[PDB]
Amino acid sequence: KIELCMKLLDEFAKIIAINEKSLIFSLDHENILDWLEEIGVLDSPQITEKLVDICFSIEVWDVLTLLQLDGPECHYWDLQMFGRFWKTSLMDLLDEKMMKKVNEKMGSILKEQYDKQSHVAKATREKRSNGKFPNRPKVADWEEQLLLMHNRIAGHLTKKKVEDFADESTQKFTWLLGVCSGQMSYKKEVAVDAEKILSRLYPDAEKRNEVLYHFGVSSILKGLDRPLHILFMQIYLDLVQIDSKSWKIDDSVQKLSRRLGGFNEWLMIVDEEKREDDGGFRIYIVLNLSHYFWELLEGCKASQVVDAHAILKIRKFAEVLASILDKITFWPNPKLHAYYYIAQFLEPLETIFHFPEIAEQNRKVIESFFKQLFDKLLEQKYQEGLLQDTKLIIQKTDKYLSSSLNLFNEYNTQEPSKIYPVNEIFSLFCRYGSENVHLYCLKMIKKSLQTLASNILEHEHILKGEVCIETELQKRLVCDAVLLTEFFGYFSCIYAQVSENQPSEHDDVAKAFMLLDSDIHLKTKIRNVFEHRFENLNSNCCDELKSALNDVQEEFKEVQDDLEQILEAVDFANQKALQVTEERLAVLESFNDMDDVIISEKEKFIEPLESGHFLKIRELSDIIKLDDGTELLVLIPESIQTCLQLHYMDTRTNLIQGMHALRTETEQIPFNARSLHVSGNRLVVCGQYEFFALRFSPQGDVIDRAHIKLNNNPVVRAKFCREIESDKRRRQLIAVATMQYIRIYDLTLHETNFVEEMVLPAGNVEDVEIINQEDGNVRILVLSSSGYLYEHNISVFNAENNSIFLTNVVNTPGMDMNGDGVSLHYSSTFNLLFVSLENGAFVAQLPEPTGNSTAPIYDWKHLNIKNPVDAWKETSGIIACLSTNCNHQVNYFHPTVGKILLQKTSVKRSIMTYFLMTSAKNQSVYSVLIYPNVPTCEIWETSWNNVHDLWIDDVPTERYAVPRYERQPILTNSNKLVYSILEFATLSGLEWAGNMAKKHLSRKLNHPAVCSVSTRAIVKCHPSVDEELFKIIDGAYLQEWKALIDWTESEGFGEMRLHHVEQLLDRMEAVRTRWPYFVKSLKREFGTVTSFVELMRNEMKRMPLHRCQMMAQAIVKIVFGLLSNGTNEAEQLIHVFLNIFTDQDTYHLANDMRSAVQETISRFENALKEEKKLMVEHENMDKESVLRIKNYGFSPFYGAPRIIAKTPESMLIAKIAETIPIDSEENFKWLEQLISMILEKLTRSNSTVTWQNLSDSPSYNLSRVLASCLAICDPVIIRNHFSRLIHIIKYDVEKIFPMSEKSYSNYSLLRSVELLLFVCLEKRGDESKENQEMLDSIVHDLQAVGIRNLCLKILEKVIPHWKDRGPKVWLPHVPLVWPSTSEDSYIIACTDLILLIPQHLQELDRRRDDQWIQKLCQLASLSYRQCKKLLLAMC
Repeated sequence: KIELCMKLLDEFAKIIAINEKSLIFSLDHENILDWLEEIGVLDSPQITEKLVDICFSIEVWDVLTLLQLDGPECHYWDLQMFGRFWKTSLMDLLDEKMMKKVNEKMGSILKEQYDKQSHVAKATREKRSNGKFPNRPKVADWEEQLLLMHNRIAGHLTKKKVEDFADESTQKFTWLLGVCSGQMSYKKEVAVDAEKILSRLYPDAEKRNEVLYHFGVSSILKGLDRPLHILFMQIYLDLVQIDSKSWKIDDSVQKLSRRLGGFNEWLMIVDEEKREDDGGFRIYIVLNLSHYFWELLEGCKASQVVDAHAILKIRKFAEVLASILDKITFWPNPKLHAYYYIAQFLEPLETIFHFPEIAEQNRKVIESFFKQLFDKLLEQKYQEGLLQDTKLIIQKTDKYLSSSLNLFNEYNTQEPSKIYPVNEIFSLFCRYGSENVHLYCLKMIKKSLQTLASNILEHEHILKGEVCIETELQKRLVCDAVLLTEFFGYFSCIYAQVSENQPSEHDDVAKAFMLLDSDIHLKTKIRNVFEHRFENLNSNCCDELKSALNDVQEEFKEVQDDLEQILEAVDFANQKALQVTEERLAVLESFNDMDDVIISEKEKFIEPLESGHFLKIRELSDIIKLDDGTELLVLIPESIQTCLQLHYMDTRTNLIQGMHALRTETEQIPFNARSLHVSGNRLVVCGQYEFFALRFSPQGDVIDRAHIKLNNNPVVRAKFCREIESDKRRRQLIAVATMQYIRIYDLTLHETNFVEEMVLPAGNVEDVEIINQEDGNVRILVLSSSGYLYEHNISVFNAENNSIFLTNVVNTPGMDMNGDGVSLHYSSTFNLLFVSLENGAFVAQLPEPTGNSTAPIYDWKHLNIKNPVDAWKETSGIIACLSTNCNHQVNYFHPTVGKILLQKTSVKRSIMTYFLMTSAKNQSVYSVLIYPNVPTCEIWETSWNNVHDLWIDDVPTERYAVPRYERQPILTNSNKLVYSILEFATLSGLEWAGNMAKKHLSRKLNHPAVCSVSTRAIVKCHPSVDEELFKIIDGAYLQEWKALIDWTESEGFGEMRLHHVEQLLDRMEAVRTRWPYFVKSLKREFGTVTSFVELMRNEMKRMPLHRCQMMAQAIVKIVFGLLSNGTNEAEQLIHVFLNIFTDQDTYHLANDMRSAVQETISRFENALKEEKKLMVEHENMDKESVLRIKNYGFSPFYGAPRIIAKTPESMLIAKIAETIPIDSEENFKWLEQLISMILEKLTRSNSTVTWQNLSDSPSYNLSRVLASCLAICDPVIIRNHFSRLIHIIKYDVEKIFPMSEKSYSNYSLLRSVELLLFVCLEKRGDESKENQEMLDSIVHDLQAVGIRNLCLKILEKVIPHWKDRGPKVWLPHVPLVWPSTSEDSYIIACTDLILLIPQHLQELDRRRDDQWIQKLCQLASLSYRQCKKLLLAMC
């Protein structure tokens, strides 16, 4: 019968715990203790357990009643622990703010559960409840019975005096502890009885309160095992923080763990069941407490005075953490983000190691902790769980299919930012690990290297960038590569910590010959790729470490073939990434037939990035690119409409930081601006009736302006024309639309005159598109009001007001349905035309032109869109447009092979404006939306997981802080792996490292770090500096130069090629230390030096006109060096160097090269003037302290002198370049040849080439370079060459004036004479005897020849023309910052020369003709300052 009562009371407890009505309540259960007395089983000890179970169930029922919740939607233990959470003395210690917080949170979750429920029980609850929390709802009748019998239970709970409750491991003891402190349902009599029995159990009060507190926290902890958990976590942290203020300095770790709950026993439960399905609550608690104490510690670090209490707190928590460290390793869930929390373990170790005493007393624990931590990295289940994780996603782009192996998004805001932070874990190992940890790690790496390499090579076909990553097995590849990389890096770091050799000779060679790019930029500390610090290593026990390292090195001999194979695969991937021509051709050709094209809206290729606060017609903002990578944003302000806002932003180091730091400027505009358009580098502002045009400089400063004022016909649209780099004739065509007509303005012909005007027959314009064909003809398509599309093409260009009736109509889209036309767009990259009408949109491929009389046939495809769309923008492969009937949605188009990806996005706010932009790091496409309110801007980006960058013409770059800042390509994971392999090889096996480094030397296919380690490896391989080392290096450089031929325009990447040529030009300098070897390499590669100079000349033309100065300087420097050092092709080399000036394809560049020479000569002086001073200081010094280089290359032309101090690296250089006595004089025979052939070129040049500007003529530049060269020769040389030049002049006057072929040659020679006199003038300061003798000889020669008479004859013919006939159009290129005809300019130039010559003759001749003064005064009256100064000097 006893078992029957056990079952009855158990069923009673279960049924009440679920709040379910049963017939038992109708009985008089208040005297249930009477019932048991009827049978007589009240003496049964086994029934009291079920009685206290009944009491517990009634308690949780009471908690449910107070909560006003009802229903068994929460487990029994949750509510039970929530009951123990109440007004019990555990919350006598809590403060008001946390009380408000917890009340608010439980109210919010209760309200959420409430609105989760249906209506009927909602009405029942609302009727039942008289108030919200914490007021108890209304009291019914049956709860009174339940409570009354609950309190009456106390009668059976006598159970003798103390002996029943002496057993601590009983349920009745837990109940007794619960009633003693604060259980609400129990009345005060029961509470005082419970307090009395506890006093009998524990006479003292200290242990009483200790066990009460421990029970409370252990209950709050044990309740968190079987899923409001976040709130309970938070209040646990709050209770711990409160209690931490009462910890004594002499407390034991066991007592402190007791105060925290059952902490030591809670974390020591290592069982499979506990690990399975746990939410990692233990590590959450440990990390939260550790992070709070770490924030406290780091806050106390910066203070000036140490706070004893805070230090005591941190110390006690550190002791606890040290005691428990060896247990927390087991808990991280392999199927969760185990590695993230493994990395997050950094703070507890930091605060443990802040105190050296704790770390010293706990050494074995720390070592075992780190050993298991490392063992976790190679465990199979952990790796499989990480692979199966849904947050591990590998980036996939269009060029690099998956070869980049990128797994980190810097702009992802989710909690697991770094799912696989192996580097942070290894850095922690390096920072705090001891010697034994390093030994274990080295052994494990040695064992695992071969398997890791084989697993990598299993997926070589996917490391080569041929296919993408699909399955979860293939992701293993990434989990290998990173791991392998880190292993090697770790090895290298430990080597640098334990071995001290520093040979200093390889560094000496690399510094002397400047083979390293960073050293070149320094001479014209560094941070390594892997940086780990060691703080717990002892140097007295190094030897065994060395042994381990040696073992690892031997392992490298067994795995080198696989490493070479993966290096080959990665190089193949890098080379393949830059070949995009065929993909683009296929994409463009795929649109030829409209029968095989679809529109897909299933792919989301644009995703939001971030909303920030940085700053009808919606074309109010646009962007312009600058040369140095900075960006200029132009926009129309709202407050003032008579100004234009310009913002300079620097987003090549970070987008967010770059947009934060803005440079604001205001440009005043005459009128209010309605619309804004930008093409390339110029912009058009559309006002009410007039419009404005601006053109900017490459530095971002405004250069050119043009204000144009034009029934009713206001301005509708206006846009520039697409410019072509191939078109030398740069026409600034702009099309302006008005409701009746289209006008075309050409800012290179006339500002107030339009080339053409076309008026619509019976319609209204809505949009106009202008297209610049390659032939030169310009196509224009205009969208009428009815929807008709009219196409015209222009072939002849004249600034004549012509009017045309538009009568060419193409097959209109949507036959017999077309609404009112809305917009037109033309994508030049894809050769596509978008037409947006009222009823929908259409796309077509622009067909080849046929004529001005017929009409072409268009094939149209519907874009699966109906609403009208107006504002269009285009960037790298990406088209965007703004729908007009709605103020929230944007549409994005991306054409792929035979399809057009479409995405329609909507934003919750009304949009003001937007603009597209290609990232300054060249890795994604951004779209910035500008709003009026406080969140001023939002930024969207191309989706990270699948980036569509087929049409981006650069590789990702960054401004890395090597503060020094350098533009370097992004270091992918594959290249990091390659660099790690190479560095480990240079450390371990030198022959293999040298053999492999010779393959990775091209700078256009490899990261700078890879090239640097390859050069270091090659240097180390050759210990004796010979011709072979420089032969290898300069062969790589010269092949890089030679490869420029194949990199034509259709090959794609344009900006990368430009920066690549700049890099080559910067690297050219270092050759000056090995000149004979470089000459030999040049001869063996190109055959002849003239071929190399021809290649440089060919590359000069392709460069933009405002950047060609650097390579002109390079050509001048190399030619001068070759001539100075002596070559057997001097004649042909000078021949081509001069032919550059006068050739049909290069004469426009003459003005550049002259300036280049005028720089080089100056640099030459900066050499010579230096060397002379060294001759002085060395006069009273030992002869064995300086050296003179006899084969200096072009070192003087670079400003470096030929006299260098005697140092070991100088000895290295002199061993190669040879030396001569320091006091040796100079030789200028090469200059003699240069001048002689320049003079011959001037004389034999073909004349009668008319010019509008004489300062840009080739012959003027040749004369100027002759003068600059003669300014440094020996005085006897000047005398000889000037005397030779003088006698070539023919002084016949009728034979040289008007137009004769000899006339222009004579003019050129006379100009040369004037320039040489100008040069000779400044030498009057020199007081040398030879200088005076040469000056007097030249003056006497000029007097004897008698050119002043010739000046009179020329002036006598010049003046009559001045008496007879004598008294803002944009340039094709951006301007850097009377007369009427060719004859008039020729006469002006003749006057200038023929007046300048006698003035210089008079000035130089420091030892009154009537005709002279008469002609001078007369011509002065006709004209000016030259005449006045000439008469003034005559007087």
